[PDB]
Amino acid sequence: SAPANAVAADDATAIALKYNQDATKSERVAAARPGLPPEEQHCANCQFMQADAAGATDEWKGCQLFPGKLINVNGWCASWTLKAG
Ligand code: SF4
Repeated sequence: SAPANAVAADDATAIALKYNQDATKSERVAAARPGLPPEEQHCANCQFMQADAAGATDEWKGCQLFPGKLINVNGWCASWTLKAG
């Protein structure tokens, strides 16, 4: 269920991050960051992605240093880094 403080695909911060809510429609494949292959890359397994951030819902969690807002686990951004990679 979408929080009010959802990071929208079209968020200004999202744009800066080249975030997508749905990683299967991210440029992640083009970016092909190291860690794991692009299709496995999403906020779900992003290095400093936090469940602990409060406000976090069903699909929605705290990204790294994305204050106030919550990203969708299924999403991705240019900063994506594996949990220990
Ligand atoms: S840094 Fe990670 S958790 Fe945050 S938006 Fe990017 S991929 Fe998602």
